Amino acid sequence: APAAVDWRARGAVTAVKDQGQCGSCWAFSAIGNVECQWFLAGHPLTNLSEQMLVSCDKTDSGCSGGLMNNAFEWIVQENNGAVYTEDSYPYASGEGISPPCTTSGHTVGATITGHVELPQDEAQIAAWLAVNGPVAVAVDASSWMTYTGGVMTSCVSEQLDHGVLLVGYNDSAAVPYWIIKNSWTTQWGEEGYIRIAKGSNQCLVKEEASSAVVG
Ligand SMILES: *[C@@H](C(=O)O)[C@H](O)C(=O)N[C@@H](CCc1ccccc1)C(=O)NCCC(C)C
Repeated sequence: APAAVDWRARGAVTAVKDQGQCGSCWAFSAIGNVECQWFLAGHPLTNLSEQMLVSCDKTDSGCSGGLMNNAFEWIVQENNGAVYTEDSYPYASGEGISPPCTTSGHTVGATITGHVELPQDEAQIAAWLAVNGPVAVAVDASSWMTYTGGVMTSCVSEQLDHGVLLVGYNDSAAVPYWIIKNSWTTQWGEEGYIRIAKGSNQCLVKEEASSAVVG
């Protein structure tokens, strides 16, 4: 609802995780979005498995990268809409390799039916996020190793290289900003989060926005 929305303050977001040495940002962005969308559909907030995607999603490339839209379609088209709990399939790719996929011995924590791709417009993305919840986005995170806190008012915006999760915004602050959940532990940034200015396509935030649809 227009002025400021923060889904972390509405019990809709899990704790910050760690991707380690694996190039699995795509899986953390897709699962973080599913966890939020599952809660907002009237279910308890449950931690879900990124490892399920890194090891079993063959339409993406494990620790060499992927795309959240291919991950969402693999869940629906190849895994019968199932997303396992993180406890039944823990992260095992922190050293930079993805072990072979195991198709059993896991528990279904959530299900989805599809996904939507959102417009390349920050005002339109804020409007959808305000009502339907957190959105998976891709950014140029090349300048993010120097982020120590506060609102980043200028960001290098040349090439998308990192998938993250948009969890809110604040249009009433001195400079309007986006609130983003990252997967580089709570020791990075603002306890694992980053605020970037909103309205000028900082870090190319409006280019690849999408979300799973559950129901
Ligand atoms: C992100 C990471 O920091 O771990 C990881 O390198 C990654 O998945 N990068 C992809 C490119 C950036 C991006 C992410 C999500 C959506 C759009 C762009 C990546 O290399 N994609 C590979 C595509 C597959 C099909 C080979």
